[PDB]
Amino acid sequence: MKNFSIAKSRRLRSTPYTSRIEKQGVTAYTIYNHMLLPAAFGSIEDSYKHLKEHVQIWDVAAERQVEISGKDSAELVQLMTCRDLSKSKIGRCYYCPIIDENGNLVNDPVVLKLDENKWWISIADSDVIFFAKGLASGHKFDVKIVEPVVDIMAIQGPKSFALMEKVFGKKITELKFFGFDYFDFEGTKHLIARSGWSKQGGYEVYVENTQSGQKLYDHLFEVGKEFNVGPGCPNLIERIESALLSYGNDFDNNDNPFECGFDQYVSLDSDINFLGKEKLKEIKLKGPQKKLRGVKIDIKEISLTGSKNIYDENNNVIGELRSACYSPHFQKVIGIAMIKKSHWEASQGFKIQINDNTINGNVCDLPFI
Amino acid sequence: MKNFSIAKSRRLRSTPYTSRIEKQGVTAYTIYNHMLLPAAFGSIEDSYKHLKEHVQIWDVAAERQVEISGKDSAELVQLMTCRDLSKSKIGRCYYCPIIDENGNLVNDPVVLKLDENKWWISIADSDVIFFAKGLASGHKFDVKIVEPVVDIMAIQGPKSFALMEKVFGKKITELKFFGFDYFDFEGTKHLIARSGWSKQGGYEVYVENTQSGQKLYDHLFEVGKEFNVGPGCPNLIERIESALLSYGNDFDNNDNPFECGFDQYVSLDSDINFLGKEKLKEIKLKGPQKKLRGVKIDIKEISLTGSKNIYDENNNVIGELRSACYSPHFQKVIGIAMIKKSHWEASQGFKIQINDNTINGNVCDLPFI
Ligand SMILES: C[SH](C)CCC(=O)O
Ligand SMILES: C[SH](C)CCC(=O)O
Ligand code: NA
Ligand code: NA
Repeated sequence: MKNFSIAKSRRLRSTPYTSRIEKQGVTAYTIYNHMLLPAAFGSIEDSYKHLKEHVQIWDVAAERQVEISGKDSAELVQLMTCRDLSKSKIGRCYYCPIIDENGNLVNDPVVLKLDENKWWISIADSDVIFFAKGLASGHKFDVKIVEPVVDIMAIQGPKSFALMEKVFGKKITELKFFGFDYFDFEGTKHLIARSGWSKQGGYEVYVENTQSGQKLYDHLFEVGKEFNVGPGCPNLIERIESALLSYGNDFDNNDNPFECGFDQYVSLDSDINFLGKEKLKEIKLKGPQKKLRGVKIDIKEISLTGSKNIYDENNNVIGELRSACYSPHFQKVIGIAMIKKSHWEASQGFKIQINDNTINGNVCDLPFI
Repeated sequence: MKNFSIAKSRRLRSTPYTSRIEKQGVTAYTIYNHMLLPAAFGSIEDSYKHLKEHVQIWDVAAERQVEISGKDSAELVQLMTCRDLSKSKIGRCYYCPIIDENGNLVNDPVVLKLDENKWWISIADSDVIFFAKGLASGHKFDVKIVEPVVDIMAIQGPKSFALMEKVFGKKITELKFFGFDYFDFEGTKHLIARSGWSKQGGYEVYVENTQSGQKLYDHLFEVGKEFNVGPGCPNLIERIESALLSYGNDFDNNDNPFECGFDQYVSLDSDINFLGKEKLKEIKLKGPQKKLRGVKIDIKEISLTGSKNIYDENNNVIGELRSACYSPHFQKVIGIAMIKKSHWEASQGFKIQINDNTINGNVCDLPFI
C-alpha cells in the first residue's frame, strides 16, 4: 500500500474535538504525546493559503499540559530549563527549552505562570511529566505534578483577531502576544493565551470545562462564516517557512540548545541553577560543531520520513536534512538541516539523493521569510 | 471518515525493518515510543489464525530500551520498580512495574540483567528514560542512562521453537522462558531472549548490529517456509484472549498495581527502596476500589477507540471498557474493563449502548483462556 491507516485505540488518545473534525474533513493524523493530532485536511498547500488569508480552528489537544503546583513549583520549573524565569510574571508565557544532565534537549515547551506556586508547561512530543516526577522525587521537592484536563483549541490566521473580538469583545483585543487571561463564554471562564504554532496570529484556548469548550468550538464555526473560517492544523509549509522547530523532527535528545538556534534562551551568566548548566558553559565557549540551517533544493516535490544525509563535492556527509516541503513562495523545496560547521555559510552548496538522482541545494538562514 | 492515513515524519521514527515490512503487506500502523509499530498486515482475524498455528516475524523495534549502567545502576533500576530485584540473576528477564510518587503505574517493562552494573529496561509506551534521568539527577547517582541502538525483532507462534532451532541449533532449545543468552548468526553474536508479546511462544532478538539483524530477518523468511512463516505484529485478538495488558489501554498513570492484578510483582515486605512504597502499603490495606476484569459482550463486531462506560440495569456507570475485540474463540466480543468494587464479581451482568442497540454483557475472570 502507498499510505497506511492509523490504528486507533484507547492508548492513541482521542480528543474532545475528534468527532467534530472527523465530520469536517480530516484526512491524516499524526500522534503527538500519545494523542491524535490532525496532520491534514486534504491539500497541505490549500490549507497553507487559507491559514495565511483567513482563520482556522485547530484541535491541538495533543499539546498536553504538565501542571506543577506547590511550594517548590517555581524552583522545579526553573531547574528543568536554561531560560531565566527569575523575573517572570503571572499572565505571561515563556518559551523555555528543557534540558537534561548532558545539556541536551528534552522538550521545548511554553511555560505559563498562573501563580507563583502554579505553573503550566505546554509541551512538545515527549513525556515531560515523568522528567518532572523523577526530578521532584530525587530532589525531594514539595510539589504536586499532574497532567490536568486541558485540551487546547487554537484560532489562527489573520482573521483570528476579528473572530475572537466578535465572540469575546474588546477586552481580548488588548491581550499582548504571549500573554494570557480569563474570558467568559456563556458564563464559563476560559484561559486564553495569545499564542499558537504559527506566525499567522491568533490564540489558544486552554479548555478545562470540556463541554463549554466543545460548544465554543461549534460557535466559532457558526459565527466565523463571514471570515471564511475552516478547520485546520499545524501546517508543514508555514511552520518550515517560519522556522518553528519541532522536537523529534528538527532536534532531539542528542542535540543541545546551541546547535538549535536557542542561544538567546540559555541564561549562563545569571545566578539560577538548571540542569547541564555545567556542560552548556563548556559548549558555549568552544561553540557548536553543527547547527540547524535552512536549505533550498531545486526540485518541486519531496516526502520526508526521516533524516537524509547531505553531501559535499567530495561526497563526504556534511549534514542531515530533517524536515522539508515544497514551498509555493520559492517554487522549490525548502527544509531544515543539521549541518556541520564546514558548511554553515548561507549560499554554501551541497548535494543530496532523492529517489536515485543527485540534486543540488544550497544552505540559507532561518527563517525563510 | 472511516479509516485515516498516518502522516509520516522524522519524529514518527522508522525502524530497520520498515523497508522490508512495506514490501510484505503492512496496511496499518500504530505509534509506540515515538516509533512506527505495525498494527495490521491486512485482516486481523487472518493474522490471528496464522499466529496461533504457524510462526511470524515481527518488527517490534518500538519496544525501546533504557540502558542504565555504572556503579549506581542496580540501585536506580530498583528505585523505579516495586519488583524485588535483590536476587536477580544475569541472563534472566523480569517483569517490573514502574511506580511513581503516588504509587501509580508509569510503565510495565521487562528488565534484563546484563551485568550487576548494566541493565536494559524494555519499555511499554512511555518515556521511562526521562523518569530515570530525573531520578538520577536528584540522587546524584553515578550512572549512564542512554537509549541504546537496539531494535527488537520477534519470532512468535508455536513453530517459533522449530524455526529458531533450524537457524541456531540445539543450544537455543535449552533457553528457558524469560531467559536470554548470546547466539551467533553468520559470525555476529546477538542477544536473544525467550519472551515476546504473545502467549503463543517464541523469542525476541535484541538486535544491536543492525545490518546483521536485517540479514537474520531475511534468512528467517528464506528458511522458514517449512513452517509457513509470515510477517506479523502484536495481535489485538490474541493479546486480549491471552489477557496481556497494555499500558495506556487497560491501565494508565491514574492506576496502581493492585487495580491491575500486579499484586504478585509488588514487594512490600522486603528491604528494597522504591517510589510509592508507603502509599502502596496504604493502598494494599484498604484494598482497591476498582480493578481490571474481563468482559464478554453479545454482539459480533466492535471498533473500540477509547473508554466506553458500562452500566447497570438502572443506568449507573459501574466501569469502563478499555480494550475490546471480536473473538473468534468465543464467537462474540470480549474485552478488558476497569470495574467498580460493587460490580467485580464474576458473572455480574451489565449493559452497554452500541449505536442503536443496548447490548448485554457480563464480567469475568482474567485470563480468558
Ligand atoms: C502541535 S504543534 C504546536 C507541533 C506540531 C509538530 O511538531 O509537527
Ligand atoms: C509492542 S507490544 C510489546 C505491545 C503493543 C500494544 O500495547 O498494543
Ligand atoms: Na490534538
Ligand atoms: Na516497531
